Amino acid sequence: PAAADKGGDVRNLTLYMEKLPNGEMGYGLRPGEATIPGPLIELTEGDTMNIEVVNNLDVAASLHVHGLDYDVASDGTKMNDSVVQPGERRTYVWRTHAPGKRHDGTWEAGSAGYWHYHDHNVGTEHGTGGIKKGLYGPVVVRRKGDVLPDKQFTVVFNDMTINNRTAPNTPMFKAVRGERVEFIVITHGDFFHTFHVHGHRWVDNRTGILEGPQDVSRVIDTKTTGPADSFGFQVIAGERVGAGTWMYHCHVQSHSDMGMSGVFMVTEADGSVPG
Amino acid sequence: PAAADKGGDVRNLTLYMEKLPNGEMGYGLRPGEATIPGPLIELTEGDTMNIEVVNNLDVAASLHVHGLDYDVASDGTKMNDSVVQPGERRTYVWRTHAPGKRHDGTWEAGSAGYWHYHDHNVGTEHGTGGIKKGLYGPVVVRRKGDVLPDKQFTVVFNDMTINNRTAPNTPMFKAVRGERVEFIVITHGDFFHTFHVHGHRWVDNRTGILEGPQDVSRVIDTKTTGPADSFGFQVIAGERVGAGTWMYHCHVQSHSDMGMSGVFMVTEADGSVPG
Amino acid sequence: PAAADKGGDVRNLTLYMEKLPNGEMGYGLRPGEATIPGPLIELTEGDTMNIEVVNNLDVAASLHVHGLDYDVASDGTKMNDSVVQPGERRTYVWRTHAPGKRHDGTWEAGSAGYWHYHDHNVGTEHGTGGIKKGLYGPVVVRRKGDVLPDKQFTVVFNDMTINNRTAPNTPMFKAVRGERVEFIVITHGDFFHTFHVHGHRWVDNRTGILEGPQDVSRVIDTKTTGPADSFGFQVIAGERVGAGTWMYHCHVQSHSDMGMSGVFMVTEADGSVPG
Ligand SMILES: [Cu+2]
Ligand SMILES: [Cu+2]
Ligand SMILES: [Cu+2]
Ligand SMILES: [Cu+2]
Ligand SMILES: [Cu+2]
Ligand SMILES: [Cu+2]
Ligand SMILES: [Cu+2]
Ligand SMILES: [Cu+2]
Ligand SMILES: [Cu+2]
Repeated sequence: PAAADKGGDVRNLTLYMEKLPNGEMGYGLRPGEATIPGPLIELTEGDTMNIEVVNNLDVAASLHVHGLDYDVASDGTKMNDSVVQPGERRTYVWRTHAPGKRHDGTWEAGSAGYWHYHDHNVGTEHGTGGIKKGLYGPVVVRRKGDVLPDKQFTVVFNDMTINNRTAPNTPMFKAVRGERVEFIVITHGDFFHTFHVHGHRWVDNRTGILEGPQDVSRVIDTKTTGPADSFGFQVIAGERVGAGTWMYHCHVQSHSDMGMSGVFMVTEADGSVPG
Repeated sequence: PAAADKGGDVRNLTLYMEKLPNGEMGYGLRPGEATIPGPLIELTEGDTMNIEVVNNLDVAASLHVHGLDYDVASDGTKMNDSVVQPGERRTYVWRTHAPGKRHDGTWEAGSAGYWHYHDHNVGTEHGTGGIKKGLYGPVVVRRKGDVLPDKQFTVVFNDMTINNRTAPNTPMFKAVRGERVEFIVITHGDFFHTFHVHGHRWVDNRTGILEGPQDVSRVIDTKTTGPADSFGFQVIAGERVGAGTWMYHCHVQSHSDMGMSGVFMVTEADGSVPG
Repeated sequence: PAAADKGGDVRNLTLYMEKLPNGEMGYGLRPGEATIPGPLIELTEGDTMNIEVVNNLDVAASLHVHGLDYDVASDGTKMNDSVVQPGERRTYVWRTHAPGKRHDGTWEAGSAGYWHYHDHNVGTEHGTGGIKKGLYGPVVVRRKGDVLPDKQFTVVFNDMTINNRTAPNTPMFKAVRGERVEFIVITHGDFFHTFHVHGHRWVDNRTGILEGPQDVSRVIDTKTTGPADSFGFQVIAGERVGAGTWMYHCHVQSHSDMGMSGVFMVTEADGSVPG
């Protein structure tokens, strides 16, 4: 299995905050290529990201990240003077660290995990407006040695939507049976959800993956998730269960009845799927 | 104490889906013996369950399970043609597995845990009407060597009820001080709850029991649980606290004031209780 | 840093239940010195607390505790005849224990953790009115050898407030960069929240501190919390991120927009802060 090498690179990135059709807003890697969710930023403990943010919106907006090391200047809040005016640009710096023992003999936990970034200034000083309209994206921080996936899918429960869509227009994630698949699950907005995926399960720990025989973590297939929670996991697609149309949905009954569901399509190597 | 043996047996079961008084629906081991919750199904990692489901309801209904290994033909969904017409029957198959190393050296987590089954077709294609009316039940999968209880009690928070009842008609669970009692807690429907039991506590891990001196798990007596969450634990009834009428309830205040509570009655050997 | 000694001491405390301005109620260490939250109670596994409760309210009221060992006489409920009439007093006893093996070879988990106490009789038999008006407070139980903090901050999400207040009147917690600070987070009432603090993160286990290399727990900066949930953690203030005005808030967007936020102000040694 492919595994993450040691971290420690300084990386540069540019994000464009752009208007999208029908009043939505998105981050993109190039102008006119903004998506909801925004691009996935992946790094390894020790890496630094210098992210230039270009605001092509009509109102001041920002970039706030969960979990990583940043100083108040990269807070993403008006309060700490960390927002971007229309037509301007600003650099936000994200640092990360490996686990280590402090001089006092206590353990500092590393940066690795499933995280996210989003706007903190549109609509309100908590970014309620920007989050609603699509300004959110995933961040994966690896630890050295972490197993890497073949595919990555991001599910954002944004109020009563999946990635701002409802069924049947929610994303379908396709993989081949046996592929290692990574899910990143983020919740935003005003409501609490339960993420459930048919035919698959994962370990309720940092990686979603059993670490070894002394791992006492619950194995689950449903997880409560509320605004700005983030978690992730990896499955072998179709393991023990075969190819097929596997629903992923919020299991709150009114929510799934109102369209908070989508398809995880696990196919055979030739692309066929039962049904 | 009694501990679960090595699994790997093929077991057969028949469930009947039956109308109950006042528009309710339950699963039963025999016609006319349907209960809410349905019968507890217990197996050990490696065991296979072949479950014949007889539908004596007036609408098509199904059986969907969390956590266990099943193919799309036992998905319990109309989408994968996995439902039972009124007056017909259909066999669903649940497989389970123990933990193990894959070829690529990674670890597959075992099936063991606190799980559940429910309808996925009555009312809506997510089972909203069937779940509402009582079509749900607990599943327990053991790992070999897991400690076994003397009693098992199932608590389902279904919307604003416990097992479709409200106080004072919610179930009283009875045990003698010192007995090993196992609780299985499932939530269904539209709302989020906090399960709490007076005078007792457990470990927030797979078994609810401390695995050993290495186990870093939180020790809790309250837990958030949302639609289709399932967990469970064992306590020694009355340990360190004595016999008594020990409340269990949802700790959301409006919910407890509206009848979401019941009694865990821990008696002396002679059946007496303080008060 | 400082580490907790072994427990096994018997401690005595008096709490006064007192009317507060504008219809609020609080627990206090002296008459006229009640606070919301009530005073923090800290002990070590094996310690016993004898708490004399003086009810100076106009209605019968009580003391109910999570997590610790108590018999039904200290249950705090009317049903177990465990309340205090106006103008009277009553002693509640809390015991605790260390982990250990029972005779049957199973592990009994210890009492250590982040816990809380509240009224269980004012307004309703579940203390709904007493909890609403301010009758709650934190409890910290240590394990022998636990790292001890320099400061303790208690955040109680009580319905749509923090310690019964909204911004700008929510508590400001101050510490110097490098100081070891402890947060205790408790939710009460009718709603679910997600606690988030900018610039800081912790380990989702008993202590909030990484135990060592084998600790598989999710490292997080956001956590769902519902009524009577309690957790806690320690951080090194400003670690990797510097001094600053670091927001803590519920991340439910309407809740934060409606005042569920406050300031964690990390200063330099001389009291200065950026901004
Ligand atoms: Cu914020
Ligand atoms: Cu939902
Ligand atoms: Cu955020
Ligand atoms: Cu489903
Ligand atoms: Cu509830
Ligand atoms: Cu389900
Ligand atoms: Cu209670
Ligand atoms: Cu909130
Ligand atoms: Cu309580």
